Amino acid sequence: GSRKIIHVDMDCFFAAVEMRDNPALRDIPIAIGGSRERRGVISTANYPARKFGVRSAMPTGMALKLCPHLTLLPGRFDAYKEASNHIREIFSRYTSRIEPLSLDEAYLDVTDSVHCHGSATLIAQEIRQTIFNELQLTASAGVAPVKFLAKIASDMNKPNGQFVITPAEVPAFLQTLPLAKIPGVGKVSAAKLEAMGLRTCGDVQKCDLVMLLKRFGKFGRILWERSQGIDERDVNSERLRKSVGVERTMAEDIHHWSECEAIIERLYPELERRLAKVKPDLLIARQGVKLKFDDFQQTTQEHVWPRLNKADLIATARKTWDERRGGRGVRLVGLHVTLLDP
DNA sequence: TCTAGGGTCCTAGGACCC
DNA sequence: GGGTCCTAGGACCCT
Ligand SMILES: [Mg+2]
Ligand SMILES: [Mg+2]
Repeated sequence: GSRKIIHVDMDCFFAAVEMRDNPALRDIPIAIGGSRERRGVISTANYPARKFGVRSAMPTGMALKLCPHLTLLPGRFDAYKEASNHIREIFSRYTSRIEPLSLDEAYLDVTDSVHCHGSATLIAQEIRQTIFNELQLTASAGVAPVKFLAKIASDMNKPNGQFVITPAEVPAFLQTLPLAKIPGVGKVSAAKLEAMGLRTCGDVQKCDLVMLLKRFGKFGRILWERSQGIDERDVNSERLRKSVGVERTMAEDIHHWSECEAIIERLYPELERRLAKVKPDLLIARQGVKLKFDDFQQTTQEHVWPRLNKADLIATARKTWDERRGGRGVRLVGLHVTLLDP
């Protein structure tokens, strides 16, 4: 009953699309990200820029210190959504068992496939090709018996490559696998685990489940499972969107309510336009606001509300402003909607 | 160098329900 | 005391 799971992951997705559409960008360092003047960060970069140390989520001022000739791009999201829709349709030629995890990646369960003699390796290869055909972008892939190993595997032969982990290969692979490689083990978790002497899945294998449960709750059960290759999560294919948000970081912190209210006036029409694409009648479960202060503490206040409404968002932002600001500057204002359950 | 914007999921206290 | 809803915060994911 061993399953075949593929994780397909586009290479330097946003940047790859910009280079296809502007070949002048191919061999110089480029990045999609907000300018230093907009206090932006890097969304992604191409390999010429990564050579200098440019990475996703890095402050753009830092990316420019590392790479002074970096070419900053604003982003063409409809072009990325178009490429996303296209690779998802390519996935559909092979199976309906597709769980997209973001624009540029997905899990596929090809256990019950008989497309390439049932070879998940050859299916992944055929998918990466033809994606390169048809779209002129490259993808990488991982093949494993469970989700998280497949997702780790797709990173190991990036770019334009793939990696296959068989059941017989799982124990040696786990033994020295850093815990931070596990999707969902982030910086904070890895430091907590490091400070108790737990760096790798092999370290966690020597641990008692009861101890992991005491110290990490349900997450400790995830750690215990993942450190043994155990990951029973099914490829879904029926996941639905649950929220939509629109937020903006200003170039300068704002200090007056009038400024905050003016930001909301520009944010609201965008939130409405995006909700209306998915819920034309604007009916929702909750709506609310977000403020982030100059000390980077952030607060949200949100409440049951039946239908997108600008004045209530302004009013709610006003309360948040007056009540939780305590004289600090505000760097970000955000609007938010929680979608109805079905 | 100085910190985005799009999201999902988990936790947790009091309210409310029984 | 036990479910479940409401709400806020935070870790983490993607580019
Ligand atoms: Mg990618
Ligand atoms: Mg990806």
